[PDB]
Amino acid sequence: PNHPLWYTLCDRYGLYVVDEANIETHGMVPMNRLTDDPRWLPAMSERVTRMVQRDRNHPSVIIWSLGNESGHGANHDALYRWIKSVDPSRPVQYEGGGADTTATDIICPMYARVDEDQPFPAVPKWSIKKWLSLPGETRPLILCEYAHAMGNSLGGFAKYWQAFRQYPRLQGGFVWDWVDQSLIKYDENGNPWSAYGGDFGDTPNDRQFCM
Amino acid sequence: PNHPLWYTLCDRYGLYVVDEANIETHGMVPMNRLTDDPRWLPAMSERVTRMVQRDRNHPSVIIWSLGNESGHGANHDALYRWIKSVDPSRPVQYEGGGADTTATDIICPMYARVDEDQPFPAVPKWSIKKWLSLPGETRPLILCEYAHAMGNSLGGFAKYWQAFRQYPRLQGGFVWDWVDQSLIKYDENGNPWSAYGGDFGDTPNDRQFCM
Ligand code: NA
Ligand code: NA
Ligand code: NA
Ligand code: NA
Repeated sequence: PNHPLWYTLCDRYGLYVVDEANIETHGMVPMNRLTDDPRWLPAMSERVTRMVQRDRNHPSVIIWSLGNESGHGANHDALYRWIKSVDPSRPVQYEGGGADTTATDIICPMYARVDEDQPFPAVPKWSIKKWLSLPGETRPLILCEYAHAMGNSLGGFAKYWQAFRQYPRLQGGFVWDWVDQSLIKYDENGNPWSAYGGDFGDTPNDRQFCM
Repeated sequence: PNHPLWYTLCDRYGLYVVDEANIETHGMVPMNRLTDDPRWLPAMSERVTRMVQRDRNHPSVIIWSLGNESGHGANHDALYRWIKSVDPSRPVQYEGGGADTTATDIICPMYARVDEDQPFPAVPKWSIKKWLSLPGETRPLILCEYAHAMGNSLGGFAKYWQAFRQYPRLQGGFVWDWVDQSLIKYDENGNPWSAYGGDFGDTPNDRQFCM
C-alpha cells in the first residue's frame, strides 16, 4: 500500500489503481512455505484486511491484490474470500503460484510472452494468446508485470499491444517498471552520481537489477 | 451422405468421419432464405433424419453435420436438437451463419486464418486463435474447410499445424479438398484431356474452381 496521498491524486487526476497488500516472500523455498502455513495466516490477514479498511473508499482503486511472489498457499485462498465477502465491488487478483489460481479473478502473469510458451514445471508461463483459451478458462488476462524496461530495453513492446488490441480478453498489463531505483552518491570532488546494488558495500547484492 | 460402402471402408481401415446431410442452399439471397422458412422444414428434416437412421451404427461416423452453406435458420436449430435427442453419442456441427451459432457443438469455420481476422459483417471469420477466446466462448474449434488446395497452393499450411499443436482447443481441420473435379474429354485423335467448368458448353460456369 502506498502513501495515502497517492490514492487521492489518482482519484483526482484519473488513474486506475491496483492496491496491493504488503506481502512478498519471494526468498522462501518453496515460495509458498509461509503463505501455506496457517501459523502465518494472522500476520498475512492483517496486511490484507488493514489495507482494505484504509483504501476501500478511493474510486481510483479498482482491483485488490493479495501481494507479490509468495507462491500459492491456503492463506491466499482464505484472504481472497475475505476480500470478496467484505468488498464485492472490486475484483481480487494475485499472480503467485502460476497466475491463474483459485485466488485470482484475473489471469495476471508476469513476463508471459505474446506467442512463445515457456512451459516451466508447475508454473508455466503460457503465450498470453494461448493462456486465454486453455480448456475451461474464461477469465480476463492482464499482465501484472511485462516488458521489463531494464536499461536498453522494451524490444517487442509493439507485439504486446497488437495482441491486446486484437483479443478482447487480453486487457493490457503493467510495464515493469516506472522509475530506476538508483541512489545518488558523491565522489571525492562532491559531484553526484547514480549508484545501484553493491555500491554501498552491500553484499550479497543484485547490482543493476534495481534499475 | 456418401455411397454406403464408404462408411464400411472407414470403419475397417480406420478414418474418422463427419457425416453430412444433403442440404446446401448457397445460392439463396440471403443464404438462410429457405432454412429459416418453416415450409422448408419438412424437406430439410428428411435429409437429416434419414441420414441418421441409415448411418447411426457406423463407428467411423463420429460427428453429424446439418449440411453446408445454408446460412443459419430456425430449421437448423430444430434439427440440431432432433439429432441431440435421438443420438446423444455424437456431437453435431454446422458452419452456416458464422460457424459458432447455437446449431453447432464445434466452432467449425471455413477458411478462417491462423492470425489474421476477416471481420465480415454478421459472419466474421476471426483468426482461429482469437476465436477460441472470444468472451463466453468455450467450444472446440475444428475447421470444416481450410487450406484451399486450388492449383499451386497450400502456402502457409505449416502455420495452421503449428497453431493446432500449440493450442489444445484448436483440434485441426478438413483440407479443401481431396480430389480435383476435372472431367475427361477427348480430342480429334481420341486423346484424353482434363476439362473443367465451361468445357461442355455449360454457362454460366465457374471455370477451374471445380479443381
Ligand atoms: Na483486448
Ligand atoms: Na528489479
Ligand atoms: Na490442439
Ligand atoms: Na470448388
